[PDB]
Amino acid sequence: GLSDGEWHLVLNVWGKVETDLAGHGQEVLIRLFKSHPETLEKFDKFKHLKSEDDMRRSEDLRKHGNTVLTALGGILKKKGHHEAELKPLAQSHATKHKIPIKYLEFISEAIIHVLHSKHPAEFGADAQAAMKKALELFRNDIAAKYKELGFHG
Ligand code: HEM
Repeated sequence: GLSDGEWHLVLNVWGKVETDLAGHGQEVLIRLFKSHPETLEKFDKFKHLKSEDDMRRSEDLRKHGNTVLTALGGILKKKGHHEAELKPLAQSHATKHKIPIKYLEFISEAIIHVLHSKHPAEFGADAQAAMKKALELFRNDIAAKYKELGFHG
């Protein structure tokens, strides 16, 4: 399974493709948003904006991009337990920016494709796989947390 090697690989590749903090975060955020405008909606953060250029290269956007980029770092690293202070994020989302269904799947997917494309020319099939699979893992964890000791019912 996934294992050490796999994990490392994914992690590194990610890290490499990512490298560009600001850009990285912003791009991801924008896509997600335009991808799943549901995102736009949830965002009370920014919404005066809602167009091509606006998302393309927006102040706030970029700002969030970094935070986004940065955070994931941990989750994947632990290369055993992205549970750094991942709980924190989880709680956060639970309360405000909930893990709205497919939302995360989308995020994950988009991020995946984005990266590979950006700083290839890995795509290394095996690599692509983990990457996506990795996001999957993350997602599963967060939700379990949420439902079972976050709110749930
Ligand atoms: C891997 C995915 C995500 C990571 C690691 C993440 C992380 C962060 C972080 C570290 C914060 C700073 C405050 C807090 O914590 O909450 C933030 C805030 C926030 N995120 Fe996320 N985020 C992700 C996904 C999402 C998604 C998918 C959305 C909505 C679909 C979302 C909506 C928010 C909102 C609304 C805030 C606060 C808005 C504001 O700041 O103003 N986030 N997120």
